Amino acid sequence: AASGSALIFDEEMSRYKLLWTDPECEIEVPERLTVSYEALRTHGLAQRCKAVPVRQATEQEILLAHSEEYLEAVKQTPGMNVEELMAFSKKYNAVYFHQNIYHCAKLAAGATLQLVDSVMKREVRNGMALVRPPGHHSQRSAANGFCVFNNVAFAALYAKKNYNLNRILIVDWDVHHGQGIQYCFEEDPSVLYFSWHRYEHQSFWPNLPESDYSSVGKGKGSGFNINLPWNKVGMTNSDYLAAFFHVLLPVAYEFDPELVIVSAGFDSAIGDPEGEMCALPEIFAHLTHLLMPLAAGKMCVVLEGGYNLTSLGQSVCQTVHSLLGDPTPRISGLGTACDSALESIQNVRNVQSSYWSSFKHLAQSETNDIVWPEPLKRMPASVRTVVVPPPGVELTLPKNCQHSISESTAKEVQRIRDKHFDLTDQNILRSLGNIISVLDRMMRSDEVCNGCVVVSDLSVSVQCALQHALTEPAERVLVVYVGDGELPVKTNDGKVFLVQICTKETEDKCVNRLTLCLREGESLTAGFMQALLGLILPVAYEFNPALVLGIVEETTRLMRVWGHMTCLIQGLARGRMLTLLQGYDKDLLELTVSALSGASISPLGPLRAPKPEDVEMMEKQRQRLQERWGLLRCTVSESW
Ligand SMILES: O=C(/C=C/C1CCN(CCc2ccccc2)CC1)NO
Ligand SMILES: [K+]
Ligand SMILES: [K+]
Ligand SMILES: [Zn+2]
Repeated sequence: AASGSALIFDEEMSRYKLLWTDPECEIEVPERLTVSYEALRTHGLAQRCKAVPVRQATEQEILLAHSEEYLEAVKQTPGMNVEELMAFSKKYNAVYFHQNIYHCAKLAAGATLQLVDSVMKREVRNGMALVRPPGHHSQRSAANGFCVFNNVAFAALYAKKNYNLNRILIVDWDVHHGQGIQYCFEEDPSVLYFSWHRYEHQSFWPNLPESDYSSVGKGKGSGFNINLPWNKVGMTNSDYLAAFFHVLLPVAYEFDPELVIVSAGFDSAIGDPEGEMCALPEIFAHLTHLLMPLAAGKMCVVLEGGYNLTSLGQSVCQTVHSLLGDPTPRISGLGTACDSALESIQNVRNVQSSYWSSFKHLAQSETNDIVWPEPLKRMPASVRTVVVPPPGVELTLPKNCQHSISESTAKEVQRIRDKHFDLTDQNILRSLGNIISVLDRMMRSDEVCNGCVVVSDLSVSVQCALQHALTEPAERVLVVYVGDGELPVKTNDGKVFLVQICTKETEDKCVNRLTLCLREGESLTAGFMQALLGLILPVAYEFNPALVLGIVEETTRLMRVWGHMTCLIQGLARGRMLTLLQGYDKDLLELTVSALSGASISPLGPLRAPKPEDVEMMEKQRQRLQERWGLLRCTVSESW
């Protein structure tokens, strides 16, 4: 399977610049490329990426997305003097030309195609192209907003033509609306385009009516354009995550793209003079991470904007850290999106309910100088995942997993056995040695990250796992439990939150438990995904645990989704998750280790839309919990 991450960059694309004064374009500088690549080098991330050379987009490739007339006129700019380049620039909105910009434009476009080829030829799993000029504003016959050619549109057109792709997701998290991309694909259901952007009721550039939430596509492409306008500046991590959990991710996993392309502008990051938003660079580590289980990880991140040379470097690194599989930073202080964001979110959801399953219950009333902390260090664990299979069972393990028991810890198991258990089943007592040994390696060391242990007795294993974590001390523990029955977990001191996926409808009282009973049947897979994206993830992120404890009991149905959840849930607790599998099940154990270890998640494909009973159940849980956990909100709250 493909491994590694490409980094496509070339110093030549920094060799064009503004040659006259124009405060509109004053901010698009060569140093954005220089600073971004030099920050990747400073943090050791460039050295870990497969360098892939830049190339020029050919004339035929340029014409996938642009007209002959426009290409001919741009082809003349290398021969123009400064006076002539200014006259040519003035024909377009917020764009400057330079004797070398045509050359660099073909490089920025060729680099994107180099990226697309390396990912689709399985030479790498994913990658990033640092390019200049940006693309997403470019249109079929015009330059616009610093863009000459539409790099990301090329990539989707080229991947369609050269790899026969039917479904391509484009995620545009730049702070500006990528109207060039939207115009490109508005009638094309094969390309799904998502963009959030500073709109301010159309008063922010490029001031377009069709940048609003109501542009859902045209014709056969209706429903494959999703605009989320930001009508206030200052949007926070919670707004960005609320957009992902309640708009982008539900749509993207139902669409099931064969390739993901990110228009990665970082002007949506704190400190940027254009975006004036407040999201920390670390949020881009999660934006990337939450998209990585799509399309078996085939993700092409293409740089667009980003103008604060400092927030720029830190967001590029956070993105590449996640592309490389490094553990995610903990995001603290999450809560409800602001009212403006919930308004935009609720309006997109409503207008899109005609087109997407995860929104369809909405349609019938039966169913309805700036400073911030420098990001902490992210270092890959030397051994990522520890595994403890049943005694004697050896398994073919990924190159970053080991099998598990010191006398020091063997003392601890005696101490616990003497007080709380009596227990003499000397096998269970090995389970407890394993849990403690794995947990100690997970939290004490930065060279083991997570782990899975097979166990026989759930309650004693769960108890010591939980009690040993709560005493390290891990401030908070998220517990995710697939099974029925009550476990020895006391989730009423604020330190534990319990997600339980069961088969019997059990009323839960208090707001530190989320219990989901999904009616059995073929629709079980889609219902689980809907609760994962819309409930489990929003709560888990607000909760912000220091350890995640997964628990599966021997009583299959889970095998189709367990890998997505294991992958997504590693956005919490810096990836520190300990999974207890009750009984042996080589396939469940292989899948868990594979997702724990950072491998690609195989796609879900086409799923039967979820049962309405399950969607009423999950909206009842959201009603019951969103007042405590504001990140669950996807509507504006009732003003009393
Ligand atoms: O990063 C991008 C392009 C971002 C551009 C958009 C257009 N404004 C210029 C608008 C302006 C600025 C100052 C005075 C008068 C007008 C600059 C930034 N897209 O992702
Ligand atoms: K955008
Ligand atoms: K489209
Ligand atoms: Zn931008």
